[PDB]
Amino acid sequence: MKGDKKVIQHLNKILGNELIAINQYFLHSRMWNDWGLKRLGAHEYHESIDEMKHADKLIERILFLEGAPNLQDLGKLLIGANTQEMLQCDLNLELKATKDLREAIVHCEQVHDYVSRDLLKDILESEEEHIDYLETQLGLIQKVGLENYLQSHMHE
Amino acid sequence: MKGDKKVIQHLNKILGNELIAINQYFLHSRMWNDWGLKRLGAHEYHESIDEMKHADKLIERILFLEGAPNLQDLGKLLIGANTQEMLQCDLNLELKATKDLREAIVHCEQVHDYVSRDLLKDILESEEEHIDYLETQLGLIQKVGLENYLQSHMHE
Amino acid sequence: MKGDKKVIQHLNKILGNELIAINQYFLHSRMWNDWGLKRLGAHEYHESIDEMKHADKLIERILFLEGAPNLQDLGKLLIGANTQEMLQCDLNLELKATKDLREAIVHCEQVHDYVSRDLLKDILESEEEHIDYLETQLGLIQKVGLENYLQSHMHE
Amino acid sequence: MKGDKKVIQHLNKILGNELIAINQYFLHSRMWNDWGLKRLGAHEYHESIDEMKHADKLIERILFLEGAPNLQDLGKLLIGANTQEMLQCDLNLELKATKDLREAIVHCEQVHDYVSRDLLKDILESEEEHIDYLETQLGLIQKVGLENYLQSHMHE
Amino acid sequence: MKGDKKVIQHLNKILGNELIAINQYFLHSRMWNDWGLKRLGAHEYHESIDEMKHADKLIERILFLEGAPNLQDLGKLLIGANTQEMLQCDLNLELKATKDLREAIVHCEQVHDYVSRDLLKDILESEEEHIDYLETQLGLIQKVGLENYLQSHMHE
Amino acid sequence: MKGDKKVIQHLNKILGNELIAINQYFLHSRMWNDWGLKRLGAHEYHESIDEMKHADKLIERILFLEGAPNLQDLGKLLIGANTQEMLQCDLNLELKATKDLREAIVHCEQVHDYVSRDLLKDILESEEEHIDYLETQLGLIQKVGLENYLQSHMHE
Amino acid sequence: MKGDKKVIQHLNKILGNELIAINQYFLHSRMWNDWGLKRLGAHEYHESIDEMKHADKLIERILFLEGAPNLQDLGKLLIGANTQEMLQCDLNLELKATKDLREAIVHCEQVHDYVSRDLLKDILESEEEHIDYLETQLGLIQKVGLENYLQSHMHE
Ligand code: HEM
Ligand code: HEM
Ligand code: HEM
Ligand code: HEM
Ligand SMILES: [K+]
Ligand SMILES: [K+]
Ligand code: NA
Ligand code: NA
Ligand code: NA
Ligand code: NA
Ligand code: NA
Ligand code: NA
Ligand code: NA
Repeated sequence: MKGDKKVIQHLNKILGNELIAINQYFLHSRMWNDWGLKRLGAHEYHESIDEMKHADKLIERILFLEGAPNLQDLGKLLIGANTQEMLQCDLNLELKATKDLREAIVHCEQVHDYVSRDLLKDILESEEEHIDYLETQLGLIQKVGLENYLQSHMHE
Repeated sequence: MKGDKKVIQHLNKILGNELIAINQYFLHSRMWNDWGLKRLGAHEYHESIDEMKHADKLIERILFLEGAPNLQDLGKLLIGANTQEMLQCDLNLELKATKDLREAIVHCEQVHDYVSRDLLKDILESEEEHIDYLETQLGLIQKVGLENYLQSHMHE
Repeated sequence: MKGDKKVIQHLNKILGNELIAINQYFLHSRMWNDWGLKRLGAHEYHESIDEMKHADKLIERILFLEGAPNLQDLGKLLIGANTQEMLQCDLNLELKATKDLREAIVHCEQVHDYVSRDLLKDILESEEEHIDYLETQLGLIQKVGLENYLQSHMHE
Repeated sequence: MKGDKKVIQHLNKILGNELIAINQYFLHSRMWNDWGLKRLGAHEYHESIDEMKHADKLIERILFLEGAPNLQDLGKLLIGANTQEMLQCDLNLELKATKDLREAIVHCEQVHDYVSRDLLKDILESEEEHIDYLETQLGLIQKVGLENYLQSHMHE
Repeated sequence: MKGDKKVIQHLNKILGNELIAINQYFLHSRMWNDWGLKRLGAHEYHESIDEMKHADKLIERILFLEGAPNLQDLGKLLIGANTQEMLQCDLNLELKATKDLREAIVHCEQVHDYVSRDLLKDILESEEEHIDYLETQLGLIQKVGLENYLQSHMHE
Repeated sequence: MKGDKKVIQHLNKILGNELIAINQYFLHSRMWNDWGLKRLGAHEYHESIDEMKHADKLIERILFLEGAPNLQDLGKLLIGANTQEMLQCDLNLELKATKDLREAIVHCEQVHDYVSRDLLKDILESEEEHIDYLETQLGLIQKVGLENYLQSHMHE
Repeated sequence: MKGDKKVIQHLNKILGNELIAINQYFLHSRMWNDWGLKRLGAHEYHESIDEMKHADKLIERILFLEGAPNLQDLGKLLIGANTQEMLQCDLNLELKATKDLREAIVHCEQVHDYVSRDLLKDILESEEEHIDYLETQLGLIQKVGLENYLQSHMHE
């Protein structure tokens, strides 16, 4: 079904953001596992998987709309060097992702692509849940102290 | 455990090949599903998942060896425009992948990294199984005709 | 129990025929599997196993009759280059096998070895069932066309 | 996938050794059953089946590598006349088999056919287990005496 | 259904042989049990039962053919004094039984009593299996020695 | 089966290393249990058991190769006085063990003892997994602090 | 709990005896398995495991009493060259072990370490049961003959 050209551009932009997140979260996950912080590693693995599922839905929508999904252009991964940096890197990425999602939804509404809007709203809900998680973890580091926070994430 | 610098370079090169294949196969899978060739779509999805699992093991090994996994540099995806081209694109990618795997195993043997060698041999066995599948499909197109071959891949 | 010398010769001849067929059908099976014609590969494997079972019973009977089973002399395998040739090669072998089975039964009847006759009759029934299968496949190639026939034998 | 010509020659040589062993062990099995030494008959049957399984894997690998499996040439079966001779005949065959397996592995390593090497290594491990069994039986004949050894192999 | 007079005579001759065997095997069974060779006793009991079942089928066939089954004339039991002689007595009886069975089958074929032939062929197969057992036991006495052979038949 | 003298010497050296580790890990396990650090005690017990299983396989291989397993020579146990020292003692032992394993594999490859090589490679994988565990624990002591690290290992 | 220094010395002496027995019995077990005497191999394996359990309890008691368990000073293994010698080696080791256990119990009683006495009494009961097993085996070799004794220990 012939989609709106700018909608497809927006969908490819969100897809690009999800592709960055998949790799960033997968690497952070395996870094945490390497360090023995297995609870963080497992949670971050599930965040990566959730981004993979969003990327799948975007690819499927783009193809239905007769566009070309762009899996070639990978933007900058924000890789941290320690737990605090990794959480903040994920939060920085998520804040950029939600800004782009909001702009995409505006355009979908303008051209009456209500189904693409609905898909993007669902993704935005998931990304805001991730922001909640990240903000909460950074707050816990301050409340319980870093050593305790890391201790609480050694075991699954 | 401090690994050999060139082994880590080889492991990152294999990882880069797996990252290309993940995206290439995932996109091909969703293209075939879009076209209603659901048996091809499902098989290619499983091929993509298999490459994800190999990428995971490479990342884990690189981190154990105190190297930095490179998920940032994504090489050229070989995306075809019809079934015949897509299968050949996958085969071309796989033949490059096995070349690099053999060169990596040579070096692991030379520096006595026998555990990395074993991991790479297991990946190589999977990639050769993929080559067998691809060669077989291209042969079947010749034996049964393209229209019958596609028909046989409509339903799961 | 001391058997008739010419009976034992006949049983060793039939055994020789079964040993050809085991290997011919096993190789044809694995050729079909290599080509992705898995329904033909599976059926042909079961034909090979059935011949293995006949060979076992012949070996056991020869030994009971105090003869020496000959598993050393392997006659000519008739290996085809494509599906049509392979089926016809199997049929040519089977027609020779049934000729020899009938001559063996004649001699068993003449010297009153009724138990060996019964064993050979059961083998003959199986070989005639295989001829039926082979004639039917060759006829189906004519009726549905080669490409359709092969397509129908891709999936098990 | 086009294999190395000498690798394929080596694989066909190992296949030829497996085909001898299939027939030698099957006949030895049925001889032991004929004599009422059913525990030896059963064990030797399982040795024959194991060689059949190796032969299958070799045939499959040769076909993948675009070679022609040779099931036509059958080398010399070493058939004993009593239990001690039959066990030594099996051992003699196995020692030749392991020599050829090592030479095939050397060549596979030299041309970087690491998957064929791994297959041959697995077969070699099975053959060394068979050697262990055979040496152990011959040793038990010495330790418990021939009559006791045979008595212990009457019943399954 | 009025049968052929000579067929009925042959069936009564075979029945007479089965009646000798029932009693000879039953007595041997109970002699072996009395001596504490319970494995021989149980096997010989099952041989006696098998002859009882053959006698039943012969009686049934004779009555159908409107003949008079002869259960009155019992021929000479071959009773041994020790295990070796008892086995040889059974073998001697079985070799007479198979000679008579072959002669009966010849006549059934001549007069086209194909159902009686088939019954007799099934009995003949059973009697040859018994010959196999007996020859095997006598061979095992030679291979493992009498004392070990008897030891192996103390316990069921 | 007559093995290579230097292979057997290497296998006995690896065996000697495993015998040190059994006792060192078992004592460290029971020291941690005595101190109430039951999670460390249990994990270290399982490390000891894993070394026992490796020692068993080496003994079995040496005997198969007609060598004399050396369980008499016990090298120096590295026993620590506190958790930090005990982990470093285990790591020091493991790094010696992997050096010896690589040297043994080199020699096995040179003389074509591919089955002994494969055994040693499997042991090497296990020992590298143990190095990963140890390096990770030492890293966690730095990241969460010694008191938290010990607290986290009080309860199973 | 501060234990008596001489008690701790006695406990380390008993521990040293158990450590010899662990290794002696494990090696004898694997020697019997290599020779095909699998019933002896299994039984001796269980004897080795039982000694491992006693060693564990001694280590635990030493640590509770604030002593240093000595797993370093391995005494002389008594390794036989055949079944008869191996059994007598085990018996010689056990007779030394019970002598030392009795001397340790005397001292525990004298200083009122009744819990250590009870542990040693339980170990002594186990060691006397092993003596019973060993004396019985040596007696059976005399009563049934060596070849029969070994035959009875081929199969588990
Ligand atoms: C285009 C990028 C990717 C896409 C679209 C994608 C898609 C998916 C999907 C749909 C699943 C199944 C999720 C579920 O329903 O449970 C999955 C699983 C998985 N992915 Fe990805 N993925 C991508 C990249 C990656 C990468 C780069 C890695 C690792 C470096 C990875 C690792 C995994 C793993 C380990 C699994 C679980 C596989 C299993 O054990 O079943 N993925 N992926
Ligand atoms: C090219 C030579 C042969 C090949 C490749 C071959 C292969 C096989 C295979 C793959 C199986 C199934 C094994 C399993 O996974 O359970 C099998 C079974 C068997 N084979 Fe063979 N075989 C060969 C020759 C023979 C010969 C020469 C005999 C006897 C004279 C024989 C007797 C049997 C029997 C009795 C079975 C068990 C069948 C059943 O009851 O299901 N085979 N063979
Ligand atoms: C010395 C003479 C015989 C003895 C001692 C004998 C003994 C036995 C015994 C102990 C049984 C098992 C009964 C049970 O516990 O259920 C049996 C079964 C049987 N007997 Fe006899 N028998 C003799 C003669 C015969 C004869 C002469 C015939 C037929 C003409 C015969 C036909 C049968 C049949 C048909 C069975 C059942 C077998 C089955 O289907 O399991 N018996 N006999
Ligand atoms: C200080 C010396 C040793 C101690 C304290 C020790 C302790 C133990 C313990 C407590 C068990 C578990 C027993 C149970 O409850 O089932 C065990 C199992 C075992 N031990 Fe030892 N052991 C020692 C030395 C050895 C040696 C030297 C070997 C072989 C060379 C060995 C081989 C084994 C094996 C194979 C198992 C069974 C493991 C399994 O499959 O679960 N042990 N040991
Ligand atoms: K805490
Ligand atoms: K005996
Ligand atoms: Na479509
Ligand atoms: Na193919
Ligand atoms: Na042995
Ligand atoms: Na009696
Ligand atoms: Na026989
Ligand atoms: Na304490
Ligand atoms: Na680490």
